[PDB]
Amino acid sequence: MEMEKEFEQIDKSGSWAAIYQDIRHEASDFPSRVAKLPKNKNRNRYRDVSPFDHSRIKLHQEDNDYINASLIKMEEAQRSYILTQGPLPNTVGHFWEMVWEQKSRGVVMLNRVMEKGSLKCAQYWPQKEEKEMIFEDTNLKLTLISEDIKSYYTVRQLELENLTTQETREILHFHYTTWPDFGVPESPASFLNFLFKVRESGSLSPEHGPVVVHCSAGIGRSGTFCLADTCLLLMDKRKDPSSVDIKKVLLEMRKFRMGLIQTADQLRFSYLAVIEGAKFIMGD
Ligand SMILES: Cc1cccc(Nc2ncnc3c2cnn3C)c1
Ligand SMILES: Cc1cccc(Nc2ncnc3c2cnn3C)c1
Repeated sequence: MEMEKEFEQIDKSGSWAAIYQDIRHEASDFPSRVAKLPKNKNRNRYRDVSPFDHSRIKLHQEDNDYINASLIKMEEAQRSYILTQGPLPNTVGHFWEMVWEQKSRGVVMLNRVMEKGSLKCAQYWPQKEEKEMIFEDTNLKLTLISEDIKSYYTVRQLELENLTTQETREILHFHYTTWPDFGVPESPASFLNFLFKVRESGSLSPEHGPVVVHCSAGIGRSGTFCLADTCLLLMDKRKDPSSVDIKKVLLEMRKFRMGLIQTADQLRFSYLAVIEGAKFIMGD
């Protein structure tokens, strides 16, 4: 079926939970043996969210190459993404090592450091220009260059220096600051505006390594971001945009990381975002 009318048919019939459970039943199951080794227990935030072995990102290190991060490679859309958990106190150096080694231009953050009164990820970037951060375990230096605070999101320019080679690179930090502690946003308008700002920066384009995107576990809000982006790109590329099937795209992405889209409310929000986004692209 088309998307917008499949949407109203699920609303009127109140069957979002059944649709979402079907997706969960059909989703791929691949091994995640490296994630479960005892030496990696303090590298995982949640015991039930792990990268598959076949798609995990490997650190260029001979001691321990593990990070909780996955490469989502979308062949028809010609887009790749790295989805990862929010960094932990003992993995902030690994996080920036990955950014460096994978040649990423941008980092997309969809959570606040504290939500619901608890810490959802480490404070992994500097908050003042004159107070830079050094990660001694991976030999990197990170400096805040500039910050632009807007009503729904903040963009930061960061400098990452490999202290071994003295090479430097500019990284863009796109921080969506207004996702509610509970539920999903009422309108997709600010989330779509944010997605378009990431696109306009070059961070999603083939001349760079894959964008790094995270929330707390790296599957819920993060899944919504890449699902909406890929569906909108396919609607631009194909002769028949109504042929784009969001459930099929989501199942393809779940071949590469488990659990993407965590609730039936997040599934409905993803439909809403793609539907509204397709009107703004055109040709409008
Ligand atoms: C606040 C912020 C966030 C992200 C990127 C940038 N970059 C720039 N922002 C404004 N003017 C700029 C540049 C680079 N060159 N020039 C001339 C700034
Ligand atoms: C926030 C951000 C990140 C990355 C790229 C950009 N690009 C620009 N955004 C706005 N005006 C711009 C440019 C480049 N030239 N000029 C004149 C902005």
